Amino acid sequence: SVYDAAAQLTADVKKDLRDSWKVIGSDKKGNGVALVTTLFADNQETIGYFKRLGDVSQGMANDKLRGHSITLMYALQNFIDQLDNPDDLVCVVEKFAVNHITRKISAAEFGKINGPIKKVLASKNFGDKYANAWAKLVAVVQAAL
Amino acid sequence: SVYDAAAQLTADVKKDLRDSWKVIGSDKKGNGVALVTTLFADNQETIGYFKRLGDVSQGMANDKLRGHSITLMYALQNFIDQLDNPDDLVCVVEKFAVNHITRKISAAEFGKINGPIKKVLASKNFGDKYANAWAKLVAVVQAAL
Ligand code: HEM
Ligand code: HEM
Repeated sequence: SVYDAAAQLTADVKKDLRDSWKVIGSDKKGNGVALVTTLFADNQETIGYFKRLGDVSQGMANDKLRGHSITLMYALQNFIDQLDNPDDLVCVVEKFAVNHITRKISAAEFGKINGPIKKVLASKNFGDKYANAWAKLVAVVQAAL
Repeated sequence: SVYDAAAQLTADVKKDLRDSWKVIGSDKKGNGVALVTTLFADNQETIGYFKRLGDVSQGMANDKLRGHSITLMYALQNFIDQLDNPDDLVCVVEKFAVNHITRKISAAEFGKINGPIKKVLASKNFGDKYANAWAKLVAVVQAAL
């Protein structure tokens, strides 16, 4: 249940999400491309789903990949801004869930983003505590897939 | 080209866009729903395109419509944040253009959003100068359709 999952975002979890987002969200282009390209590097088997972006190995030089990555960071911005109101967080999560359901992305494969998030966070000196907080946010989307 | 339309946005136009966005972008749920519902009210012929959202006459109560409307405001947030780097503005504009090209939305039809934008701006006392600035931003997307 997406609602029960949203209920797992306690005061402490919300605070860790906001504190870490202040840093990672400050460079959406740089950190977004880092996040997406790490997903491709660590899970080569997912590249097939991103056929529209062309040659993803080009990273930042690929305009479609850059546009996609920046936009992905605004989806995360959206989630963070809705943390105060569960009903609104749920309706935006379900909107993005549909974007992935139509692409045939399951909850398990969506969860493959946790590795990249942990790595990007670690590179900015945010440890497991923060990675786990972000895993709980990702879990809300998973509940909707 | 889209780059041309983007590169033409002047300092004065960007200033007007940012100043008005500070206000209308401060309540994404409220102003986003107002924007979308006004489109339906003034251009009833477009309702059919949004069948995935269900009964749009439900307004704010319709969770799918609310999720869609909030997300639309983040696309605008994205655009506003990329104003000073035409290269980044172009790649995000083309990303959203694809979302509309796939739904068979023509440049002319995309321009129907100008009426609703003008009304929402007016509700916050932003006059014609501001509506014209926003029409210039919308025209950047139209260059991609
Ligand atoms: C933090 C997690 C993620 C977020 C917030 C996210 C967000 C997004 C957004 C905003 C889009 C654009 C939707 C559209 O315009 O149609 C998108 C597209 C996509 N996402 Fe994700 N995504 C995430 C993780 C994943 C993962 C882990 C996979 C695959 C295992 C995945 C696969 C896709 C695919 C295939 C597309 C379509 C790309 C295209 O053809 O344009 N996403 N995602
Ligand atoms: C300020 C202008 C507009 C912006 C920034 C915008 C933004 C968006 C976004 C972010 C989406 C979601 C894309 C996806 O996840 O697939 C969307 C979907 C859509 N837009 Fe727009 N849009 C605008 C104007 C319009 C106009 C004027 C029309 C129609 C005449 C239109 C028709 C559609 C349709 C049919 C969908 C699909 C809805 C669904 O089934 O989920 N858009 N738009």
